[PDB]
Amino acid sequence: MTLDDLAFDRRHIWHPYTSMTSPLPVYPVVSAHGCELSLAGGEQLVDGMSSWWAAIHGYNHPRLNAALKGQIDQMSHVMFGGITHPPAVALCRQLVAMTPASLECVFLADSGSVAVEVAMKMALQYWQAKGEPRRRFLTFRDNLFAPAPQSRFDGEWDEMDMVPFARLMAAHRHEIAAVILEPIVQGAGGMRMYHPEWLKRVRKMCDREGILLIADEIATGFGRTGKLFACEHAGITADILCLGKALTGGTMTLSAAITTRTVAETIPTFMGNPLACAVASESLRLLESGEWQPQVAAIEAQLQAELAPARGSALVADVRVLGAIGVVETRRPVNMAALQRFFVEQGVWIRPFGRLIYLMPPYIITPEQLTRLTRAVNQAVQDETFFSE
Amino acid sequence: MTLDDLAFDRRHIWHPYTSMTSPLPVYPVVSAHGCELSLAGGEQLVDGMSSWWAAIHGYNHPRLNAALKGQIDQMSHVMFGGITHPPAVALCRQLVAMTPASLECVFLADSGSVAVEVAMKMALQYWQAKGEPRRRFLTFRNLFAPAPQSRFDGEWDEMDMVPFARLMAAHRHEIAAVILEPIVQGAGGMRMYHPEWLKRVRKMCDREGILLIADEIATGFGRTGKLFACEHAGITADILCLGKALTGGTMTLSAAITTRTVAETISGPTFMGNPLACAVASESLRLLESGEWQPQVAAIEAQLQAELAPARGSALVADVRVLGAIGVVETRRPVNMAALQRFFVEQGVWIRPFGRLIYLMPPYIITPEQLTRLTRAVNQAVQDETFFSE
Ligand code: NA
Ligand code: NA
Repeated sequence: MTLDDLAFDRRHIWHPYTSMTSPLPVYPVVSAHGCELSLAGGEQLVDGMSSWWAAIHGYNHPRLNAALKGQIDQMSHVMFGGITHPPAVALCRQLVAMTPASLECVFLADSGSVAVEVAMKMALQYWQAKGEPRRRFLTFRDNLFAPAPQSRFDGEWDEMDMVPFARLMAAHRHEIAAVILEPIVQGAGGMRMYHPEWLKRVRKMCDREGILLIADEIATGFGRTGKLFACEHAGITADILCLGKALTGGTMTLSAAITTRTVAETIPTFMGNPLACAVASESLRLLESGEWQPQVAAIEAQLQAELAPARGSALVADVRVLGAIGVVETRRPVNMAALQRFFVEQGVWIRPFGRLIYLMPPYIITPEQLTRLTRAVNQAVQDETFFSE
Repeated sequence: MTLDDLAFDRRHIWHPYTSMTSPLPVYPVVSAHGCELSLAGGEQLVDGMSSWWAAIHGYNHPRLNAALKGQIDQMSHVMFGGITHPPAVALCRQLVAMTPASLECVFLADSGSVAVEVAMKMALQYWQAKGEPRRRFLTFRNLFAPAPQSRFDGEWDEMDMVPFARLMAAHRHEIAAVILEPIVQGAGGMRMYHPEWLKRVRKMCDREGILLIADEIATGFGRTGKLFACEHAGITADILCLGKALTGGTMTLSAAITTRTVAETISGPTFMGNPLACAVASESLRLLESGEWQPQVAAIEAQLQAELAPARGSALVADVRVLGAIGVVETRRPVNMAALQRFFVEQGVWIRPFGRLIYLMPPYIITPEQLTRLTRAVNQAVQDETFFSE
């Protein structure tokens, strides 16, 4: 990477959540290995982000690499219209086998958002097919927005938390096609965390009304909260389960909606992409050993222990840990340039956002690597200069 | 592929535009090379579909393979938030250089539909920032203008634009953008519109300050005989959407490219900027830099025109329309999908019809003899009433 390359990127390449008139500095990553990113200048960074959830096996994994290369040798891609192929069948067999018995029909898609859109369309066609059309969705913050439950996710449950959902349900039961939620951890909602009893109660209220439950586990799935699927924290199963990110080991995009036979019965170039299916199958094979379970429990326990002192910082509003996820929510938004520089100069890759400094490291991270991550977070939230007003 | 694999696919795996209670038969493909697909039984099929547009360089292409493997050796993926990397820069350099000078800010995305959604969100934020929030889009069949009736390759009747001009003027303060596919409607029944229509849209958008979004996810990268189909009208969009043939049909990636004025007025996504997809897209574009796609596509077009022309004489054919490496036979009655698909496979060709459409969009590397197999099969098909419902 050259100085001109960085000028070109700055002037011509959009990055997430940044402007093009006043972009923030970006760091040139040229390669990656293990739990580390290699900068163009040669600096190594301990990754604390898993490239946002997905890179649970780390970077440059030999088995993911070999799966990709082996599929390339046969075919990178063929259309799925009127055609099926070994990678799609192998992947769907794994997805059906590893999910609860009732989840058995797989709709492959490119991206997480498309799999959620597909789930919602399934819910629309379900009710249309049943002679009872329903067009509204209920989600948590003409759609219906219920507030988040207040009870601390790892503490005691107050039944009063369900009143706004219950009253919305009582008022609109017959118009609601589906409830859509992320189980426990709100990867799309400020990394907030909800009590599992809330999820248990939503499932029961849906059961009572015949309403479909759509679980978005694109962020939570595949072991990240300490359960293979985060729905397990409440003991419930969704009618439609949406999956992605760690599905491919974070090598390339792929997603899936898995539903029941009752939904499926009552019911374009890259759909089923062989290359992505082959690497996702290898990513799932890595999970089959069960090693992710003591890995994530060890990460969870270290995160609890090394982030607990952040609760003592006047700038910290909350610390919340679940599985291989540690969130420090601050009282004031971060100074993005200054704080990101500090992290890189400390040899760690941690990408904060607004009032959030959070860790979601790859499952293969070492204790010492993780301590580097939590050390930097604790140092950050003790200094005002890393925070605007 | 085993019988149990087929039974598992049928019972548990959705395919595009098919039911789950009564799926049509699907054919097991296990590998692909050149311009051919290899079925589990060893049969080779000549591909006429490019896996829907994108596989313009054919299958198992050595340069595309080496690009992918070379990137895997460095990294398959890293996030794009706070980070840039050599593959994203190399691809965006190519996309900026190969497009008109006004198109210079690249937003990379996962899939075709996301690039269009990003373009529309750009248009919304463009007007929101100018204190003039506009929320509606005008497309051709939201405001829907009648598709222009002038035959795409024939004479122009400017009366085609009167309904559009009426709608645009009546709603000029609600319209954030016109969205269209240039000439060929890959998402509109493979219909084809006159370039003068596209020229007039651009000029009307200019007078009103309305953004023009060109979806070239299907038409882009030489398919219509021009590098971008906008060239048939001599116009440039405010936002250009690209995908499919971007990666050589190896894996999904898309982009929305806009002007500096759009980008300035405006001013996590795990897989945005994916190094692996950018690396193979760069090599796909490198393959086009020789310009060899031009006479390849011109030869395909002339062979399509000649070998599809007799189908116009078939009582079952309403229209034949050919542009670049696209040949469309629109029938008067919809096809019997199972029986017609079996006939194509038995003939050794992969042609995937839909409703009243039997169409060809072969890889650019297809030989004359391979392509004649495709056109002969189509001509045989539309002379036989057995392949059509009522
Ligand atoms: Na299952
Ligand atoms: Na350009």
